[PDB]
Amino acid sequence: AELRERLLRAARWILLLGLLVLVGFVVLAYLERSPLIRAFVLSAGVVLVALFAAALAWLYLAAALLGRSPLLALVALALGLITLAAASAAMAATFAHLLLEAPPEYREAMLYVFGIAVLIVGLLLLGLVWLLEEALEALLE
Amino acid sequence: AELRERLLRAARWILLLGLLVLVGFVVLAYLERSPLIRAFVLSAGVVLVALFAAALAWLYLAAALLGRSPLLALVALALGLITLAAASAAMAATFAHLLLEAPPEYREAMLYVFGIAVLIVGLLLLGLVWLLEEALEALLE
Amino acid sequence: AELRERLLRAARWILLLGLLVLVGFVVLAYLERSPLIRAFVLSAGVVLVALFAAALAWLYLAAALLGRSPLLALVALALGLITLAAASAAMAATFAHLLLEAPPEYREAMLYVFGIAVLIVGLLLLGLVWLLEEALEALLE
Amino acid sequence: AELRERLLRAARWILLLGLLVLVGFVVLAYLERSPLIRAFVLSAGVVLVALFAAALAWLYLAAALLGRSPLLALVALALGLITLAAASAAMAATFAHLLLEAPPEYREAMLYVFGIAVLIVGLLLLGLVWLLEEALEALLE
Amino acid sequence: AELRERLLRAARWILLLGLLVLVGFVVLAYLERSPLIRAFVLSAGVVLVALFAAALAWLYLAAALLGRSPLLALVALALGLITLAAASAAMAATFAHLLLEAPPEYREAMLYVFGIAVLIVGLLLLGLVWLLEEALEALLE
Amino acid sequence: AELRERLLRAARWILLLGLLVLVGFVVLAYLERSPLIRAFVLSAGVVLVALFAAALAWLYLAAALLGRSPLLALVALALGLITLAAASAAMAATFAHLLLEAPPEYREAMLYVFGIAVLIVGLLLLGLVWLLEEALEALLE
Repeated sequence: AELRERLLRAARWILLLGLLVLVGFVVLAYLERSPLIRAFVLSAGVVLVALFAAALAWLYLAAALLGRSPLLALVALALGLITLAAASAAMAATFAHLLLEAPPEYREAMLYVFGIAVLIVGLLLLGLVWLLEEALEALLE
Repeated sequence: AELRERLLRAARWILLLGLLVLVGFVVLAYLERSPLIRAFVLSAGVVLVALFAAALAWLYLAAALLGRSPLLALVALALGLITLAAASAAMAATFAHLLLEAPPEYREAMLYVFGIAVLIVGLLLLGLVWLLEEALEALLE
Repeated sequence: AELRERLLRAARWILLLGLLVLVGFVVLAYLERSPLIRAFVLSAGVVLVALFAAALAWLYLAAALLGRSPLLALVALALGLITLAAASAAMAATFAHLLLEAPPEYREAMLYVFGIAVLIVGLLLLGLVWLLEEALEALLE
Repeated sequence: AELRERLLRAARWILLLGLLVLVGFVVLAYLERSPLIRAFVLSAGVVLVALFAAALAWLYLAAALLGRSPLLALVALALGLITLAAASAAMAATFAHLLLEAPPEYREAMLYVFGIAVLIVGLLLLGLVWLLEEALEALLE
Repeated sequence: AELRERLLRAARWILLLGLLVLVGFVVLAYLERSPLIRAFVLSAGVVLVALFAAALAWLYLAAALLGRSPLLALVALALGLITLAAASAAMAATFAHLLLEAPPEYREAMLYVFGIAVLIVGLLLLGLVWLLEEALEALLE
Repeated sequence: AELRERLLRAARWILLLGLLVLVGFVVLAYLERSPLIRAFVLSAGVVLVALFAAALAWLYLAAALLGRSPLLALVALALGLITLAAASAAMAATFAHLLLEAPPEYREAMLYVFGIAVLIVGLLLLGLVWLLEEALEALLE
């Protein structure tokens, strides 16, 4: 019945994980000892908060659509999946570009934060497959 | 009706925060004895005026939608949220590139106005999402 | 009636300012001996002419939508505002990049002409807000 | 009156100007052989042929919509105007970048070809205003 | 009905020329003697295969729309013309950038492959112009 | 009725290849000998996981739109083909840039991986083009 309970629980946990990415990348921006690391970290912080805002947005489009046509919600989740995956890909290319131009002493710690950013927004786009599949099996039957 | 009071009270304070950013980043352009920090500052000025105006545009579409279909406003505000978050990310990414390419003496003061510009254009998203989800609450409860 | 008149009187002056700011950056390009300053000045000429002409296109998109209702104009004008704001901020960001990469001896002329571009931004975006305030009042107050 | 055939009877001369820009820039591609100039010339060749293809595509679309109403012609033609203006401004930006990074001996002749592409832009945008505004008169009649 | 007997024969030779570009550029990738020329050639390979996939998509979108009327195909083919022209112009611009960045010893054969992409572009855009005209002369004239 | 079998069989193999090619690039991300190669590896990883997810999104959009007719899938899958192919082309372009700017000592392993990314999206080029061939056969041939 209320598929929105799953989507909104996912969304508000995604918001809190976005606010933990905020506190985590801001506390790293308070801990870290290079301005080029602080720039990449805080930038990745908001480039990832934008990814949590993307999953928020896609979960709001579904939560509005499933009140009248659930197959339009599934499609909105999928259109958001590819769009948030493009945001992952563009972020990954961007961060590969800064890893090439950045000086060696700030490549090392940055490669991990590139990694963890890529882990968060990669897990997000794959999570949308799991969120829509229960609606997929319920209209592909 | 009721949601428009929140939406448009938010909007015109978002406009005057656009005017305070206009005056604050212009006054920084009158104080700052660096053409490269002046370039960063006025471009952060128009990225933030464009950000406030993105909230103005999507708040005007929400308010004009609320006279006929609140679920259209909810969805339009969500489409505006992700788009404004991408605009935040694009500045926060590109200005992390300028923080690498710039000469050292204009990295230090630039890292602060990178910060304050990112705070202003990022917190704006947390505003827009807190507004739109009242329509999610209203339709589900 | 009144919306198209105000849009079209705005348009005609926006078209004359398109042609005149073009003739201004062309006659500046007749004085300015540096090829890099002429490239910047005439490219500012294009991206500003394109913004003026795009405000014409957004005023014509309103005039075409007005045959359905004023609310079709209000929304399409606002979608033109945010698109113009993005195009403006991307222009200012581009110029804030060229002002770093350009040799020091040609940074001063950039510091005015990216400035006059930012003045045309500050005018153009609020120029749509001012008629959105009217269309909001007429539809929704 | 003539709109469905008129647009396409400017367009076919815009196709011949597409082919005459093609032959002019391909002849220039051996009149001025130097690799970076030939690259900029043939790039301006296809970035202008893409602009003539844009006007061709806009002039096919705007006419084809006219079976519904004149509002469909004016909206599609104008959405092509702004989109062609943006594509032209992006060209003016990227050309203004190559004009910095290219070595001096290939800046001089390139500044003119940047110029003639920018003239063809300045013609095209005012052309799209002049081809449209009969259907603008149809919305004050 | 009859329009697709042209359009699908065109499409399948566009697919074979996609696979034949996918043999000539793919063979060149192990027949050439520089990794930067391999990068430019095989990347031009997919940038051109994406063009044959674009013309494939535009011809499948006609064939699907044609069950309603030819006027849907004419519009989709024109929408694909300008949209493929942008992707083509972005190719020539982008690879003119790599052709500045490349050292002189790998500019020479690279200039020619930029050339052959510009030939395939010129063919493709004049292609969609010829393909819609038999619908234009019938329904539009 | 039947077509969601062919779609979701292709999809689940595309998801498994998403995770397995992800495990290929994650194993490489702790067995490759340079941070720049690991950055290219992980980015080639998520730019392919995003490509696999693009095909997942197009396969969900087909299988959901199939409740109207297979012609909605043909159109959606084709709209997905062009943008997925363009995403591989933009990857191959930006990776031709990193492969030019990176020093020789990190060009060698990178010369395979840009190729293996180019090959692997060929599964998605074919995997959509084959189902476009069947969906075109199904309408009238």
